[PDB]
Amino acid sequence: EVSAILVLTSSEASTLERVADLVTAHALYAAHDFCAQAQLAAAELPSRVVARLQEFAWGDMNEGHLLIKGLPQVRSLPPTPTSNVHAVAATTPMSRYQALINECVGRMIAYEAEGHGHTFQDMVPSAMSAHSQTSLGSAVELELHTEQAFSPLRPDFVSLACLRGDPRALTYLFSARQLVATLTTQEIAMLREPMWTTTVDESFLAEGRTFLLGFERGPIPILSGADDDPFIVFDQDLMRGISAPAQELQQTVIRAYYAERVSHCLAPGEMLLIDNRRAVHGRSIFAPRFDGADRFLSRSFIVADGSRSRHARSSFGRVVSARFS
Ligand SMILES: N[C@@H](CCCC[NH3+])C(=O)O
Ligand SMILES: N[C@@H](CCCC[NH3+])C(=O)O
Ligand SMILES: [Cl-]
Ligand SMILES: [Fe+2]
Repeated sequence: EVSAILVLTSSEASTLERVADLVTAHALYAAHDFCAQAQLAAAELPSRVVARLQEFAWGDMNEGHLLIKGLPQVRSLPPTPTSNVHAVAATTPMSRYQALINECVGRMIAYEAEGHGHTFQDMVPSAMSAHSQTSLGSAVELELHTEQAFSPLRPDFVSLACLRGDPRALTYLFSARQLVATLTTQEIAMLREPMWTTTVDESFLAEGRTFLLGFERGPIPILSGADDDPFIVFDQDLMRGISAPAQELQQTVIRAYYAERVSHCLAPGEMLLIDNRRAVHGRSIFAPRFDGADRFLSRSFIVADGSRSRHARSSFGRVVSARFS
């Protein structure tokens, strides 16, 4: 279903593989040096690839996402971890290919409250949180959402590199432009009004953790920005309308999503960039085995402007402190 596709040629993938050798710093323990090295090395990538990523990063009339095919094959992948605490993806050659493409688009960032602030987070099924609304779920559909809908420091892009896929695990994508095309002028206007409260994601909460902005946030609008290139903040599960029409309108958005969403099954060697301002995403049910061969994605986050989170970070740090989310 996915429209915006970048297919790397054999020669382009070989250049990416060679350029990755310029990124030598430890992704977890020297995250800033690692990301700065990727940003500099990204200048050595094929110009056709860099041009595509820069136009996607600018954002104007982009499709809400970019699917990249043809990344070099990951040859000695360790078993899929049964939890996200290990940060296994951050060691692989794919993580350096992911950083190179990411740093073309913008600045990599991590959040202390999400996957322990790991530069790359392991997106693997959990047996305990199989029926939960998190990146580690599987038995239930991961409902429609903006990544960190509750946070003003939410990423500009979500980067997903596939290490192991699952044929039943579909990624759903739905743009703010697809939404607006199905709505009336009145519905678009109400969506632009501050009528919905949000709460902090389950994955962000912890014992003794206090957020400067609280647990409950808003009311905020769902839509914003230009009429022809709208921005979206949505959370199917956690948004609550402040009025009866606002609640009905949240259901209208969900219905438009089920009717118009595009799907894609992430496969090894593929990378998906989601524009977190222009598109919302979801994930179907799948049946993991927890045998070490399950679906395994490497997730990272990108921001255009590192100065917006400077108050929340340490000097030469890539991690936003939990209380600032
Ligand atoms: N972004 C969440 C999943 C969506 C939850 C939406 N309230 C996670 O990584 O766990
Ligand atoms: N359970 C903690 C309090 C932490 C705050 C609630 N998450 C205690 O030892 O009193
Ligand atoms: Cl930010
Ligand atoms: Fe998510």
